[PDB]
Amino acid sequence: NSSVRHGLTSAQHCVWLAQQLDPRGAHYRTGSCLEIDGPLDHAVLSRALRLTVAGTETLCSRFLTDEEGRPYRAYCPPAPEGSAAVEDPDGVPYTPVLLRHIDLSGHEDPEGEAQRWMDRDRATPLPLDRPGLSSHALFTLGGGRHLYYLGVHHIVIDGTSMALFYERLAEVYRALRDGRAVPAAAFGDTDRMVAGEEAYRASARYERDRAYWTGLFTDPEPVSGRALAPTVRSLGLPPERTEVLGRAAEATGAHWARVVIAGVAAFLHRTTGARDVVVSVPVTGRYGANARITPGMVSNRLPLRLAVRPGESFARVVETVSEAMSGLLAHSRFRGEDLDRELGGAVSGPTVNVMPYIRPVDFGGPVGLMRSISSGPTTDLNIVLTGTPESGLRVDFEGNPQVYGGQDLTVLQERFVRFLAELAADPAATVDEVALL
Ligand SMILES: *CCCCCNC(=O)[C@H](C)N
Ligand SMILES: [Cl-]
Repeated sequence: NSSVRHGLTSAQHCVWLAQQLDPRGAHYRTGSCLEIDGPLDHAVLSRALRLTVAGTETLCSRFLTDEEGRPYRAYCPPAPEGSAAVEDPDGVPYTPVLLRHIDLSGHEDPEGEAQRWMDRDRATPLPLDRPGLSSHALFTLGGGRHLYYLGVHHIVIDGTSMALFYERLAEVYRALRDGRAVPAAAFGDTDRMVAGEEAYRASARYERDRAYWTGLFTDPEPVSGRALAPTVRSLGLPPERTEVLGRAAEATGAHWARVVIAGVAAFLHRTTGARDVVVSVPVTGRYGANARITPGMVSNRLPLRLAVRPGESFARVVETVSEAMSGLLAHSRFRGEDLDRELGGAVSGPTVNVMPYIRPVDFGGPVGLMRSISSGPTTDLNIVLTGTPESGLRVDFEGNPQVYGGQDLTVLQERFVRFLAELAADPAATVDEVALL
């Protein structure tokens, strides 16, 4: 139904408000891609995309305002497959669906050229009142290799949902190629997920969480302006370099993402001398079965306050992270932006985003591996990891361009990785004694 006014999630309200401060800006454009190791049929994949979008409410939506100016979400189905119509018979715009095909096979540096293309696209503003807030391109790179680019407005798609989209696209593609019925879209309902958030705000737990978070930061100013689209520098680490993180996880008993967060806390402590370190951690903000399967934007960012005292081993820092994360998860439903609103002023540190495992995407032979292009805007620094210690990592340092140049990030990144690796190689060692020239 086209006249129904859908409620925004908390995260979507937050993005909406931020967008109004810079109406024509592109700072909330984000993107990812799949590096695909075998040939795909663009014509079939284009059909697959239309069908994928048609069953993904968030990729069919536009944002409008009531008379008070308050936003709501409106659903705009695409036109039927084959149809060229732009509006339905009642004047409701159809969500356009376009899969660009960019053949770079005869190019000197297909990869580099595709990256420059994605960066140009990420700098393109998408007005929120026009349905279909995404941008798609299939690159042909020669040798039967492809790149699928998914560019979005952050208000419609979070990191979790990117994986949901890629899984669904491939599933649809496989069916179309096999000539099977396309399996039914098994996505959840955004309205129910929003209703869940509303129930939480109305519940006692909200006040408990509020007390908890205000309690922890009643007193600290963030240490290194507006949030801007980052300059992104990316570093590939093969398994030979990353396996050590897995060994550190095994030995400390902590998940490897915690080892990385401990690593960042250690790095900040050594770089700046502060014992009161803060890093921000994204959580998915998805609670319950329906929410876990609803493409959309519900992610939350929460500050992690970590005491790093002199003489401590790296294993002790991992425990500090563990202790702090336990509190954060137990009160995870409280919105980071509401915590900031309460405290006033500017609380945050570098975002440390260790993305969860995503199985390689299967197109029926060809296999797609996901990599981040830009995860979101930043006042300072996002650290984004994709991969696993066993399979290798991609490490992205995403820096506010007023704060960092590309070269600053490369140097920072290289120093951090070498420091993390040596910490991980011996968690018993005192952090302060670990040589970092
Ligand atoms: C005001 C909206 C919430 C913050 C936006 N979230 C992100 O940028 C995530 C970390 N990619
Ligand atoms: Cl996200």
